[PDB]
Order: sequence, then structure tokens, then C-alpha cells
Amino acid sequence: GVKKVFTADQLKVAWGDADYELADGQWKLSFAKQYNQVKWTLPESIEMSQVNAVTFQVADQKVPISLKVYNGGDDATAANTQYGLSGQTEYTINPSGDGAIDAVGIMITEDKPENATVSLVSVTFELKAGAG
Amino acid sequence: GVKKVFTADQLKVAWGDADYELADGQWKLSFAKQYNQVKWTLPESIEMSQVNAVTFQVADQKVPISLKVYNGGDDATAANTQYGLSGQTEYTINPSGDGAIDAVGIMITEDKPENATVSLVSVTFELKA
Ligand SMILES: O[C@@H]1[C@@H](O)[C@H](O[C@@H]2CO[C@@H](O[C@@H]3CO[C@@H](O[C@@H]4CO[C@@H](O)[C@H](O)[C@H]4O)[C@H](O)[C@H]3O)[C@H](O)[C@H]2O)OC[C@H]1O
Ligand SMILES: O[C@@H]1[C@@H](O)[C@H](O)OC[C@H]1O
Ligand SMILES: [Cl-]
Ligand SMILES: [Cl-]
Repeated sequence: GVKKVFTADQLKVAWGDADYELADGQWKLSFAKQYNQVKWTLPESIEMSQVNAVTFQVADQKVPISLKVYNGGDDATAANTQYGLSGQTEYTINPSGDGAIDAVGIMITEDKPENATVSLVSVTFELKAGAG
Repeated sequence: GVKKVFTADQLKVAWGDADYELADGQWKLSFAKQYNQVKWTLPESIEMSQVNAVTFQVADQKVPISLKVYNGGDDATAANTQYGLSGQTEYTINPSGDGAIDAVGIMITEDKPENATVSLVSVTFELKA
């Protein structure tokens, strides 16, 4: 029930081959090629077993997006990734597995992007009931 | 302390004589007259005793702003208001007094507003506990 919310200005870019800039309080992203993406580090890691849901809030979405919750590996696991999401300003991933969530990411799967842009507003971690 | 964060889309407008619209995940405001303002209700009431600091995050600020933390009266108390703020994207009020915090506000004090606009991004409650 407890929610840890990070707005865009609290998320630092760890890696990204997309184009990104923090402007007007949002991470504004532009993608030029298939699988271009950004990875952000969390200010503090959160144990995976404590998290019920991770909700990404976006704005000005002009391309379907893929969302990732990392738990310490070189990439997010398939169970912690959702692909081709469109039509909402908030998307929820219910993650599972071991270790701690250290990062999140946004990626595109479109093979020939054109005017492929989106803004990240915030990422929210809702903890399981009784997880403190 | 623990931080309870409300982004713009979680904040409901209670009252406002400023112009306001929720766009691109932000409350976008325009002020045509002195003391024009918006008051938003919070998703939940928070006891004042439990609150250390309330931090307002803004974007595209084009006019100095005044910030308010309500605690049950028809207006926010002077102790819970800060006036004429400029130059930052985050401003903090350390509130005081009785009761529960259930709303926040943004106001302009400029006497002849011109292209007076600002966006609200989020409001953060830093708790003692
Ligand atoms: O419809 C859904 C399909 O889109 C989907 O396919 C998965 C799409 O993601 C694939 O994984 C990508 C592969 O690219 C990685 O990027 C590389 C990072 O290193 C760079 O050197 C390289 O240039 C990039 O390509 C990216 O991290 C990773 O996420 C995955 O293998 C596909 O399975 O599958 C589900 C369908 O429903
Ligand atoms: O707080 C302000 C005070 O410091 C200044 O002197 O006059 C105007 C007030 O708003
Ligand atoms: Cl803007
Ligand atoms: Cl926009």
C-alpha cells in the first residue's frame, strides 16, 4: 500500500541510445532506431519481493512503448518487461523475481521510427500490503 | 523522512478563479488578475503533526508565485503561505498550526499580470515519521 514515487527530475540516466533531455520537469525522449532505449537509476533500490506494482506515467506519447523493471542484470527479464503499449498515460507492470530493483527503462520496438517521441513524467512503486 | 508524493493528475481542483487545465500530466495555469488562484484537494488528509515540509514542483514558471497549505479554514493561514517566489523549480513550505492538511494552492500577487503562467508538476509531503 505504501507508494514510493519518483518524478522525472529524481531519475538519473544510467545508459541510453535514445535522445533524452530533462525539460519542463519531464524526461523528453526521441528514438531514431529500433530498440533505442533509456535506462534510469533509482535514487534508492527497492527489494523486488516488496513491490506489487510499478506504474510509469507518460505524456505526449507519439509511439508505442516498452517498459522495463531491472533487477540487477544486464537487461530486464522478460517477466519484468511489457511491450508495444499505447493509449494510456499510466501503464502498470507487476514485477517478479529476486534481488533489488535498481533501475527502470523505456524502449521502442518499432522497426522504422518516424517522429517517435514520448515524455516520462514519473515512476511509482506500490509495495505489497503488509510489506511495510 | 518518508515522502508522500502527489503528481498533478492526482490533485482535484476545489476552487479556482485562475484558468486551469490538466495537460501533458501537469496542471497548466494562467492568471488574468491580481490574487487569481487555484486550490486543489489532496487524495487524502494528512495530520499537520506528522508533516515536516511540503514541496511544490513547478515548470514553465513565467510569473512569481505564492504557495499555500490549507488546514481547514476558508483560506490558508499566513504562516502556511509563502509569497513572491521566483527562480526555482521546487519550493518548500514548513507548515504549522492545528488540524489536518487537505488542500494546497497557487496564487499570484502581481498587480497587472501579463502572460502570467505556470505549470504544477507535483506536491511532496515529507513526513516526520
Ligand atoms: O510484439 C512483441 C515483440 O516486440 C517482442 O520482442 C522482444 C523485443 O525486445 C527484444 O529485446 C531487445 C533487443 O535489443 C536490446 O537492445 C540492444 C542493446 O544492445 C545494443 O547493442 C543493440 O543495438 C540493441 O538491439 C534490448 O535491450 C532488448 O530489450 C526481445 O528479444 C524480443 O523478444 O516480444 C514480445 C512480443 O509480444
Ligand atoms: O515577507 C516580505 C518581507 O520580508 C519584505 O520585507 O516585505 C514584503 C514581505 O512579503
Ligand atoms: Cl512547455
Ligand atoms: Cl507538450
